[PDB]
Amino acid sequence: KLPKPVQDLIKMIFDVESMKKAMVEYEIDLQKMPLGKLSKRQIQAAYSILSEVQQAVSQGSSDSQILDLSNRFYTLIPHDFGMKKPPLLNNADSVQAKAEMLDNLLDIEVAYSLLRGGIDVNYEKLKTDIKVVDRDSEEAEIIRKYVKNTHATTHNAYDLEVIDIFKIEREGECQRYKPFKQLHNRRLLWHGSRTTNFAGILSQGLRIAPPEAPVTGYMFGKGIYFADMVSKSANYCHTSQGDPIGLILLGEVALGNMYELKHASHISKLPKGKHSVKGLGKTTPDPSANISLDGVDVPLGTGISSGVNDTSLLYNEYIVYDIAQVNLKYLLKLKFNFKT
Ligand SMILES: Nc1ncnc2c1ncn2[C@@H]1O[C@H](C(=O)N2CCN(CC(=O)Nc3cccc4c3CNC4=O)CC2)[C@@H](O)[C@H]1O
Repeated sequence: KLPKPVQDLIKMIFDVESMKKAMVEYEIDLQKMPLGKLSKRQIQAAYSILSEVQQAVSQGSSDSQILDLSNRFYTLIPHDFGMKKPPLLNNADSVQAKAEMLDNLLDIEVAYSLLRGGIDVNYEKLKTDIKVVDRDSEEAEIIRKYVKNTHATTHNAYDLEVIDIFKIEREGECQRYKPFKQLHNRRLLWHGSRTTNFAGILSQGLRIAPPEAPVTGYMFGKGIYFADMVSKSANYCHTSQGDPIGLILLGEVALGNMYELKHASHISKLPKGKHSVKGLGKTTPDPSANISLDGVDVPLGTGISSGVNDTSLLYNEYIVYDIAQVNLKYLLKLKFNFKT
């Protein structure tokens, strides 16, 4: 007895088929490790074979001091590689590659455990008010301008079809955000992820990567990363020609004074007076077209060449370092219409 597109959403984020599909594309042995035998008791433990492992990658531990450490990782998380010896986590892009797997397995466990514990019944245990914003409304027009308007010419392999668009109120997130409601420079920015992660995201909110996690992949370290150009967030949906429908969040992120870095720092504590970091993009929406909804700075002009050059990022990245600085306002269901 729920609205149609929300009933479809709840199925899409709790679909066990979509999880098992992700575990053989990650090359996990589903005979040696089903969804059931996954526990959080093995999660930080999997990071334990990464925190005390990457700590042996930058000197190169030598299989006197690696083989054993790489060995105990396959005691908790087995992997099947056809008829070839198991990849050794001694090189650069392996201990990191396996870190993106857990980031998923983490919320892959959250999804199943919420689905197994206790479709209205599963919605109940997202502790979140999901309403349908209707196509024709202004509500639904400003969201669409933004999606149409802040598409990138680098990120144009696919066109961006907007299916149906929701309005999200997570339990507690209001109270939690109250402090930062009063902080200047609040922007409704984009945050895309794997559909499987949205079990976790809606139940727990956006979390900062745990401390055990591998160093890099985090350009500015362990924060909650946003962007103004939809395509760039759209990208972390990792939606494929196989399943072309993705989910992307709009959020209110209270940024106050942004620490404006044109270059990667593993920021491990902001420099007192700064409440966010802003990676400075080359491209940016005309800061003239930047609309205001409720004291929030909806940045939805189009790509202008802000000749800011001493930089690495083609488009801006917004990072906060406190989970309380975010207040998720919508969840977007959009189709990736690909072109090769
Ligand atoms: N409750 C939670 N518990 C664990 N992981 C959670 C979580 N809520 C979200 N996550 C998910 O974990 C992942 C994570 O933190 N990551 C992976 C991505 N990585 C780099 C990063 O943030 N880059 C980056 C940069 C710019 C925009 C965007 C991103 C990611 N998404 C975007 O829209 C930072 C660490 C991510 O996929 C997120 O969606």
